[PDB]
Amino acid sequence: KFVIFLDVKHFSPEDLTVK
Repeated sequence: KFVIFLDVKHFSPEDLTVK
């Protein structure tokens, strides 16, 4: 939630970020 657009790197298995 809150924010999930600001991402880095070109390879991150994480996508279910919600905290």
